[PDB]
Amino acid sequence: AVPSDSQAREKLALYVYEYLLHVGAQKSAQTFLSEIRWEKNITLGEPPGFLHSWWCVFWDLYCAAP
Amino acid sequence: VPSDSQAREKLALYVYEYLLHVGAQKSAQTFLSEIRWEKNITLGEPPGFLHSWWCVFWDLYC
Amino acid sequence: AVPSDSQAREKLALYVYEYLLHVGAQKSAQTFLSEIRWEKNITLGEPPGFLHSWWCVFWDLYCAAP
Amino acid sequence: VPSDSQAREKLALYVYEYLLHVGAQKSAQTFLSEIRWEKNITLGEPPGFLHSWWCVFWDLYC
Repeated sequence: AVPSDSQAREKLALYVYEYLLHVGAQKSAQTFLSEIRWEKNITLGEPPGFLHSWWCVFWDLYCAAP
Repeated sequence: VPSDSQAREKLALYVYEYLLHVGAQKSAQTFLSEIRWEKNITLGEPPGFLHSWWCVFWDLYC
Repeated sequence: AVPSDSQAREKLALYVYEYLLHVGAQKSAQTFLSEIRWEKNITLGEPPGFLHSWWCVFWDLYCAAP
Repeated sequence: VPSDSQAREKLALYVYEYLLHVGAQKSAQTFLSEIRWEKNITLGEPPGFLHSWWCVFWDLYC
């Protein structure tokens, strides 16, 4: 009843929306906001977007191994 | 190490999964069309790889 | 001449200091601040500390593989 | 997956490395004494594993 990861989920949606726009999937991005009933501001940062930047590092660490 | 190409492809795959699991199928299907995804589409259990790892990292930096 | 990762390095030092205190290495923590000529505030959060928390996740991802 | 024990031990090892590379040898040596580190001590090139990965992640969340 009291979300834990609320901020994280909101932000993931924001940054997925940004990602979709940035990869040229505008219709997908628009439909995404509709489907999830987005009610917040959309403030997009300087590209590259957060998700792509994050993914670059994440994927590097995921592929790395001891 | 991982190639830029591989990283990009995997991100698209995992975003597709995310969109399905968050309940945005129309968006997910449109996404594959807009990026001209031709390869095999597979996914796993909800909410998905991206969601799972995103949230654990987000929590740290809060 | 114009640092890039300045904040990151400052914060790493802060959180290493916290880690050292938390693992019972008080003398190490004290000597650390002396050796690096620390001139900033020391504001410690609720334990567990940031570095241990971060490491838990980082190490999980490092050990994971495709 | 990785055990809590393994994670803790590796963190200590990499903090030791960090302390050496940042120029805090007295702190590093004291650290090993305070945690009663008995095992093999090894390290690599500066600034070290912890520094390297810390900074790349920190930059993301800035």
